[PDB]
Amino acid sequence: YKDTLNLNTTTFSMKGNLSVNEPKTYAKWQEQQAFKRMQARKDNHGDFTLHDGPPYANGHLHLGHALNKILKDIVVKREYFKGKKIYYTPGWDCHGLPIEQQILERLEKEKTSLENPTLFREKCRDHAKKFLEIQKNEFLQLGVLGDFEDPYKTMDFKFEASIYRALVEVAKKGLLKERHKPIYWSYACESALAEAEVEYKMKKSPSIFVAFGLKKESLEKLKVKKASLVIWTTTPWTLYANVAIALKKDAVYALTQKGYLVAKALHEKLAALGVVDNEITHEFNSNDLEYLVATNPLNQRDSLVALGEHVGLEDGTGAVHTAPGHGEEDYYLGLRYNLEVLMSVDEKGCYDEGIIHNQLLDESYLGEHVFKAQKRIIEQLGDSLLLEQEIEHSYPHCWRTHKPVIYRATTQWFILMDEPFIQNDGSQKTLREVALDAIEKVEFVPSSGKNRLKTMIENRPDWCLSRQRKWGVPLAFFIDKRTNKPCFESEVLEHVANLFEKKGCDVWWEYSVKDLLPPSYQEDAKHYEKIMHILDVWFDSGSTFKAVLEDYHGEKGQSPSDVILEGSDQHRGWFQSSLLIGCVLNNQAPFKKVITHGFIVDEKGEKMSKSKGNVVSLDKLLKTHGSDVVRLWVAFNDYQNDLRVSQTFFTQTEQHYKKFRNTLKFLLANFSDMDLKNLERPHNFSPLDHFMLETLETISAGVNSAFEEHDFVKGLNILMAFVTNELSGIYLDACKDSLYCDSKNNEKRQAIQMVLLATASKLCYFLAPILTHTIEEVLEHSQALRIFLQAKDVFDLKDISVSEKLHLKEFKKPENFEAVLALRSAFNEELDRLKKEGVIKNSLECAIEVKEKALDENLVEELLMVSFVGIAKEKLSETPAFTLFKAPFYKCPRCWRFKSELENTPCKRCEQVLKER
Ligand SMILES: CC[C@H](C)[C@H](N)C(=O)O
Ligand SMILES: [Zn+2]
Repeated sequence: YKDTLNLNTTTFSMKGNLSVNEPKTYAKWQEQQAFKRMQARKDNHGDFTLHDGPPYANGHLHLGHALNKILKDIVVKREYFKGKKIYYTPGWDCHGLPIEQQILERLEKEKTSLENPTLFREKCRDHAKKFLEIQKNEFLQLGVLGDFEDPYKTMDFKFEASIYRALVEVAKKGLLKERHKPIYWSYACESALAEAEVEYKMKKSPSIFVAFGLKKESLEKLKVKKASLVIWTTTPWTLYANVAIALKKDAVYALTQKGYLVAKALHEKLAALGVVDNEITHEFNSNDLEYLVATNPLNQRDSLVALGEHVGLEDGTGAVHTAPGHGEEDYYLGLRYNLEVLMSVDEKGCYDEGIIHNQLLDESYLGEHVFKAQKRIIEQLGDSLLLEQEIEHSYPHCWRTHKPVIYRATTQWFILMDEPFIQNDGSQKTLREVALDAIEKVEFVPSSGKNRLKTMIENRPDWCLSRQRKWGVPLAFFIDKRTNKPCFESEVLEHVANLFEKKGCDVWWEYSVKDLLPPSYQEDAKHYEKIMHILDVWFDSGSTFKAVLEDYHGEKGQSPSDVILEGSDQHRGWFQSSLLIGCVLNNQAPFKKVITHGFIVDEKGEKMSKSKGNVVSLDKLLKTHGSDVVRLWVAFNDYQNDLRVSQTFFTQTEQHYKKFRNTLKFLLANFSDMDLKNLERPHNFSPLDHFMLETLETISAGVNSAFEEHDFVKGLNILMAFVTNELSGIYLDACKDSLYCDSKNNEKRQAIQMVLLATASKLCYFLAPILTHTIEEVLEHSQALRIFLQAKDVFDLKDISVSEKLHLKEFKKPENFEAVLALRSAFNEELDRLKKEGVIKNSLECAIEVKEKALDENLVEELLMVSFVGIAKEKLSETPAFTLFKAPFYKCPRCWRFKSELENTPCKRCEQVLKER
C-alpha cells in the first residue's frame, strides 16, 4: 500500500552542497545588483544608516573581518526586511603605515629603495587598490549585501579633500596647535606616534639603582660628610640627559650610615633589596633639600635637587632621575625650574653629535642605538651602580614595525583636549567636555562599552596628528616666515582643498608654493613654506562620517549614523577618533549607537598568529563548512565576547543548520501538493491547528524582540525550541497520518497544510537575515510559498499577518492545552516504561481510557497517537489518570494504525481513500 500514500516530496534537497551552490547565489546577487534593488524598493518606509568602519587595504581578510561584515549584514538585512530604505556603503582605509610598512618591507627584501615621493606614494596607492579589490570579493563570498561596487576609499581624491576640510574645521575652531614635548617616537619608521598606534607588550629591561653624590657645597649646606641620592631607572639610555633629581614634596628622607639618601618610607624595602645599608643616621625634609646640587656619575654634570609634583613612594627610591628630553612629566618639571632640555637622540633612535658638543656622554657612543648602548653605560657607572636587576614590564611598541618606541622631545601638531572653543550654539566648552557630554547620548551594545570609551576620553592627552611618513593626507598649511605662524586664511585653505579634490594630494609635494597659493597671494609666495607632515591615519578614519555621510548629503546615509558595529578594540581606535572629530565639527558623536563584538580566537581562547601556528584561514573555514554555517555560527553564539574556532563548535552549528533545513524540507514536502485555491478561501482549523498558530504567533514575537536587541542567540534558541518541540515533536507527529494517508481532498488535511505554509513563512522571514542563501533556495523550490508570500525571491519577503492571510476571527478565545499536554507527557513516560518491559512497541498499539472526562477525546487520540480512546479488554497498566489497554483492532496494512476490524485489511478511512474516484 506504500504507493497509495500521498507522495509529499519537494525538490528542495536535504543536503545543502553549500560550497557548490552558495557561489552561484552570490554571483547572481552581484550580476542582478540585489543591493541596488533593495535600495530602490518602492514601498520603503523609514531610513536606516549603518556606517561602515573601513578595514585597511592591506592583505586578505582575516576571520575578524568576516565576523564583522556578517554581523553588519544581519543587522542591515533585519532593517531591510522590516521595510526600511537601507544605507550601507562599505569603505576602505587606504593610507598609513598599515600599507606603507608593507612597501618599506618589500623594498628592503628586494634590496631596493624608492626616494621619489610621487613614485613612492604611487607604489602604496597601487597596493591599496590591489587589496581593496581582493577584500571586496572576499567579503561578497560571505553573502553580504552593500554598495560594494561603489565603496568609499580614503585614497579617492575627493576623500583626501574631505579629510583635509575636516582638518581645516579643527584649525578654524582654534584646536589645532603646535606643541614641543616628548612624545612616542618609533625609531624603526622615524615617526612620531599616538596612542592608537602603540601596542603595549611585555619586554625585559635592566632595572638599576644609581647614586648621585651631593656636591661639596651642598654637603656643607646640609651639614653632613657624605650624602648621595639614589634613583631607580629602567632607562640608563636617558641618564646622559639628566638635569635634576625630583623628590616628593614635604616628605622625610633618610640618610644612611654609608651616606645614601632615600625616602624614609622606602628605606626598609631598599635595605632588604640590598640597595642601601640598614642604619639611618639622620632624617631630612625634602623641602630643605630643594636646590641642593648633585653630580651625575655617568658624565660628572650637575643635577639639581628638585621637588616633583606627585612623586610616588610605592616603587623606586622617592628620588626620580629627571630627563626633560625623554619624558613628558620630566619636560614640564624642567621648564618649571628653567633647566636645559637635553635631547641628543636622533630620529633613528641613535645618539648624535649633541652628546659631544654638550659633553653629555663619551664620544664612543656616537651613532649608537640607545637600546644597544645600555650595557656599556651600566658598566661605566662603576661604584655608583648600587644594584642591577632584570625586570619585565609592559612597554609601548610600534603597531606596524613591532619595535619598541622611545620618547623624544619634538615639535608636532596636536588637537587640544582642554582648550575652550566656540560651540556651534555659541557657548564655550573644551573638547573633553563636549566628548563626555556626547558619549551620554549614544546607545552602546553592550552597555558596558559606554564606560570603556568614557574612561578613555576622561584620561586621554592631546592628540598628536603629525606623522613623518609620505603615504597619507598632508597637514597642508603654510607657515608664514614673517610671523612663524601657520596661515589659516579661508581663501588659502579652500584653494588647496579644491586642488586636492580635483588632483589629489600628490600636488602638495609636486607643486611650488606659488602654484599652491591663490592668485591674490602669489606675489608673497617667498614668505610661505609648506608643512610636510601627514595626518595620523586615525584622523583619516575618524573623518569618514564627514567624507561619506555629510559630503554626499545623505546619498550614502545620514549623519549621525543609526549604527556602527566594530570590534571592542575600536574604543581605542575608530570610535574615539570619530567621536573627537564629530565633536569638533558638530559638537556631537557622528553615530547614535555602537554595537561591539569580540575577537576570533583559537580553541584555547588565544589569538591566531603565524608565529604560533594556530591560524585558521577564512578560505579553509568557508570551504569546509559553507558560509551559511559560518554565518549561523556567528549568530548562534555570544559574539560580544571572543569566539573560539573549534571543530566541536562548528559541528554543533552544522547540527542546528541541519535541523532548520530538514524542518523546511518537511514543510515544503507536505504542502507541495496543496491546491492553490486553498490560499484564497478560509479553512476550519482544528484545536491543534489553532494551538500551533497561536504558539507560532507567541514565539514569533519573542524571536523578533530578541533580534531587535541583537540577541540572535536568544531568538534562535526560541526558534529552535519551537521547531524541535511544538512543531516537530507535537504537531508534525500528530499530523503525519493525515498528511500521508488522508485524501488530498480532505478539508482537515488542507487546513494542516495551510498551517505548515504559515509556519514555513515565518521561518523564512526570521532566518532571512542569517541564512539568506538557504531561504533564497527555499523560495526557489516552493511555488506555493512564492504565491502565498507574493514573493519572487528572498528580497520580496515581508512580515506577514498570519491572522489576515488565514482569515482568523478577531476575538477567538485562545486554546488552553495545559491539561492535555500534561496527559501526553504522563502517557509517554508510562509508555516508555512499557517499551522497557517489551510489552508494546509504540503508542498506536494502545487504547487509553482517560479518568478525566472533560478532555476532548479526538485531541487526546491525536496528541498521544493511540489507536483508540476508551475501554478495552487486555489491561496493560494503570495510573491515577488513565488505564492503558491493548487496542482491540488489527494493524491496518496501509496506515499502520490499529483500527482495522479484520487482519491485513485496510481500515475504514483507508478503504474510502483507496476507492475514491
Ligand atoms: C574600523 C576599522 C579601523 C578604522 C581600522 N582601519 C582597522 O581596520 O582597525
Ligand atoms: Zn488504515
